[PDB]
Amino acid sequence: WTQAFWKAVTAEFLAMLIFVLLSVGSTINWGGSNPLPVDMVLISLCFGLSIATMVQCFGHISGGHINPAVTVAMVCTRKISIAKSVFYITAQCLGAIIGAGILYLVTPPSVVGGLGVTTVHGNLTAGHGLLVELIITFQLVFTIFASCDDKRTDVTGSVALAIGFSVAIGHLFAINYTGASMNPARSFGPAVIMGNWENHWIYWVGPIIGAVLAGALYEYVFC
Amino acid sequence: WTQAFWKAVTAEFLAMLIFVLLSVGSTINWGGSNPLPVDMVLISLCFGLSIATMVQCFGHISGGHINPAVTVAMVCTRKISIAKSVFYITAQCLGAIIGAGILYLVTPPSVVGGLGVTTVHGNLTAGHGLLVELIITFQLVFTIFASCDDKRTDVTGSVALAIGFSVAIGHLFAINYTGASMNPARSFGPAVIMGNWENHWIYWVGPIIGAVLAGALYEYVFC
Amino acid sequence: WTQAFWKAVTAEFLAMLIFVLLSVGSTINWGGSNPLPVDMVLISLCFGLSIATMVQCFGHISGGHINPAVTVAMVCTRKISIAKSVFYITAQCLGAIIGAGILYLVTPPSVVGGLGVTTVHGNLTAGHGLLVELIITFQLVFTIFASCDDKRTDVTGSVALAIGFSVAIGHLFAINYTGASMNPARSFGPAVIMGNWENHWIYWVGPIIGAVLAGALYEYVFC
Amino acid sequence: WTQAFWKAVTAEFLAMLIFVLLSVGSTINWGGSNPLPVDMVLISLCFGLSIATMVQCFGHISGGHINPAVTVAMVCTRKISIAKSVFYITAQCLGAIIGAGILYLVTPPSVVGGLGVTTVHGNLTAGHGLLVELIITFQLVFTIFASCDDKRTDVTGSVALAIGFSVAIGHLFAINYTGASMNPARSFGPAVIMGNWENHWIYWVGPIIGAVLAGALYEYVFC
Repeated sequence: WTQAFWKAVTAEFLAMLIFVLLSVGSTINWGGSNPLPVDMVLISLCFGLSIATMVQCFGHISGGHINPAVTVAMVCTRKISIAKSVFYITAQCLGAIIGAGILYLVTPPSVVGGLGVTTVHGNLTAGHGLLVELIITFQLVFTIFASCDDKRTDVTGSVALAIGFSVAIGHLFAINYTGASMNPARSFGPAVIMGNWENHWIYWVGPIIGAVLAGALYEYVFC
Repeated sequence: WTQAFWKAVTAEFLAMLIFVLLSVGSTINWGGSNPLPVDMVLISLCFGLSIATMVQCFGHISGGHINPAVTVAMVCTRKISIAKSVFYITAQCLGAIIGAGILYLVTPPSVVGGLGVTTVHGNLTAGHGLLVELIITFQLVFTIFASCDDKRTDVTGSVALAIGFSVAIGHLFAINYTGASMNPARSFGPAVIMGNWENHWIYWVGPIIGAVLAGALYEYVFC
Repeated sequence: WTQAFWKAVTAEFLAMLIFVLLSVGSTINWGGSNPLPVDMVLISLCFGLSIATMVQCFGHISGGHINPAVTVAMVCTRKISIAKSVFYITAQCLGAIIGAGILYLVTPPSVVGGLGVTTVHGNLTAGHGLLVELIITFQLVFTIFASCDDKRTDVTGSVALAIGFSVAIGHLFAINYTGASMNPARSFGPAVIMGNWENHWIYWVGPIIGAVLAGALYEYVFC
Repeated sequence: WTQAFWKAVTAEFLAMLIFVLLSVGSTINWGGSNPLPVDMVLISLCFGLSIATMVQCFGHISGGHINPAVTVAMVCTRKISIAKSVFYITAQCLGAIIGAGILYLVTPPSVVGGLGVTTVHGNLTAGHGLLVELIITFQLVFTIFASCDDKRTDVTGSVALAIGFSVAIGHLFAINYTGASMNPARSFGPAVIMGNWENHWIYWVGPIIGAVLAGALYEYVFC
C-alpha cells in the first residue's frame, strides 16, 4: 500500500497488543477460584490510563483508534477509506488476540477469571447489555470526536487524558453490568484465546451502534 | 427560539442524562440489602471525571452548566437571561429524571440503595446539611468561575479537570455527611423515580445559596 | 495596608478554611472508636486535589501559599516582605482554626480520631518525625519553586496539579509515619480545637527547615 | 567536568533519592509479618506520581532519566555520551542506595517486606519475568520518547504526567508478576541495603533490552 499507511497498521497492532495485555492483565485476580477483592478503581484506572498512554505513544502515527467501533464510526462519518478501515479491524483483532496470547503464558495459574472476557450479566437481558454498551461506547466516542475536532478553543489539557478518563468513568460504572467493553476488538482478543463467546455479538453491534450514533450526533446534528 | 439556543438545551438534557446515569450508576452497591465495600474513591472519581468528561463533550455548545445551582449563580451574576435559565433547569431536570430512569431498568435488583438519593444524615440537622452543601457547592462554583474567567494567566491545564476535581474532593468529603449533591437536578432525578424526598428542599437552597455567595464573591468582591 | 494586599490575606484565610475543612474532613473515619478501613488513596487524593483546587481558585489573587512553611521559604528566598509574611501565617492560622472549627460541628460524633491531628508515631523518635517531615515538605516546596519559575519551557500541564500531586505522593507515604503534614498551619488548626499538641513543635521546624533548604537549593545552587 | 554537567549528576542523585524513598516507602505494609491490605492503587499511584513529580522538579536540569534503562536507551539511541552515561547510572545507583538507606531508618519495624525489592514470582520462570519487564519498560520508554520528541503537535497536557501514568499502568499490572521495576537502579537501591538479590540480573537486562527495543523502534522504524 504505502509505508506511511502500513506503519499505522503496525502502530495499530502494537497498540492494542499493549492495551489488552496491560489492562486486561489488570482484571487478573490474585486469589483465583477466593478472592479479589475486586478492586474497580484498579481495573478502571488501568484501562483508561492505558488508552491515555497508547494514544500518547501512537496517536501521531495511526490515530489511536485502537477500537473497531471507533474505526466504524470514523468511516461511517467519512474520515477513513472503506479499505483503510478493514486493515485496522484485523490489525486490531490480531493485536488483541496476541496481546491476550502473550498475556496468557506470562500470567500464572490464577487467570481462571477468563482473562477478563466481557460477559453480560447482573441478570440483565441481551438488550440491556446492548444498551449499557451502546450508551457508554457513545459517551466515549462523543468524547473522542468533541476533543478531536479542529476549530475549537484548543481544548484545555491532555486530549489523551480526556479520551482516557472517558474509558475510565465508562469502566467506573459498567464493569458489573456488561464487562464494560465499549470496544469490539478488546473483547475479540480474549474470546479467541479462551473460547468463551457468551453474548459476543453484543460487543460488536452494541458498541458499533453507539459509535455511529455518537459519530452521527456530532457531525450532522450538534455540528 | 433559536437553533443555537435549542441545541444547547439539547446538549444540556443529554449531558445530565449521562452524568447522572454513569455516575449515579456508580453509587450502585453489588451486594444490596450486604455489603459494599462502600468505595468512596470509586464513587468520588466517577462523579468528578464524569463531569470533567461532560464539560469536555458539551462545554463548547451549552456551557456545561449541568447543575441548576450553577445556572442560578450564572443568572444571579448576570451571564444568562432569566428566560434562558428556565429552559436549562427543566432540561436539566428531565435529563436527570430520564438519566436515572434509563438507569433504573438497566441496573438489576441490587439498586435497593435508592439509586443514590442524596439524603442528609450522620445524625446532622437540616442546617448542618444545608451548610455542608452550601459550603461545597461554593468551593465548586468558585472553581467554575475562577477557572472560567477570561483575562487571567490562561490557567494551566484542563479546565474540565479542575471543575472535575472540584466535584471530586467535594464528594471526597461530603458523601457520608449529605450525599455530596452540590447539584439540585442531580438529586432531582432519582428523587422523582424512587419517590424518596427526605430533606429534598435542602438540596435546592443549600447549593443555590452556596452558588450565589460564590458567584457573588468572585464578581463583586475578589474581582 | 492596600486593598490588593488585604484581598490576598482574605483569599489566604478562605483558602486554608476550605483546604483543612474539606481534606481534614476526609480523615474522618465512619466507624469511630471500629473501623476505617483506613483508605489512604481517599485521604491522599483528597488532600492533594484540595490544594490543587485551592491554588486554582486563589493562586491568581494571593499566591496559594496556603502553608506557612511555603511562606517562610518565600521570605527566606526574598519573595515576600517580612511584614507581608506575618499577615499570612496568622490568616493561615485563623483560617485553619475556623476551618477545623466549622468542621467540628458539622461532623457528627465519629470525629473521635482527633479531626486528624498530625501526630508522630510508628515508634519513631522526634528526629525521625522531624526528618520525614523535613524531607517531604522539601520535595513539596521544590515542586512549587520548580513549577513556579518564570523563564522555563512553560512547564507542561496544570501547575496546580503538579503542586497537588506533590502533596499527594507526600501523603501517599508519610501518613502513618508523621501524619504527613508538610504544613504548619494545616496542623495548627485542629491542634487548637482539640487541645492535642503532642510533638507540635515538630510540625513547624521540620516543614520550615525543609521549606528553606528546598527554597535554598533552587535559588542559590540548582539555579 | 562542567558545572552544568555536575549539577545534573546531582539532580540525578537527589531525584532517585526521593523517588525510591517516597514511592518505595509506599510499598511499606502497616501490618508486617498480617496484613496489607495490599493496596495496588496506593503503590501504583505513588510510584507514577512520584516520577511525574521528579521530572517536574528536575527535568529541566538533568533530563529526568532517573532510570538506567532509560539512560542506556538514551545512549544506544545516541543522545548522551558514553562517558556522560556512566556518571548517571552510578549517581542513580548511589541515589537509590541512600534513598532506601535514609528510608530504612525512618520506617519503623514493619519494613519486613524487604523495603519492596522487586522479586520475580507468581510461579513464573526467569524468562517470563524477563519478558514482563522487557515488555513494560518498553511501553514506558516508548512513552518517554514519543512524548519527548520535538517536531510534533506539541503533545497535549503534562509530559511529566504522561511519563508518570506510564509508570502507573505499568505498576497497575506487573506488581504481582515481577515487582513492576522497569528500572534497574530502582531495584539496585534496596537490593544493596537488604542483601536480597534473587533474580537481580533480570532487572537489568529485562528493562535494558525493552529500553533499547523501544528506543530503537521509535528512532529507526516508526520515525
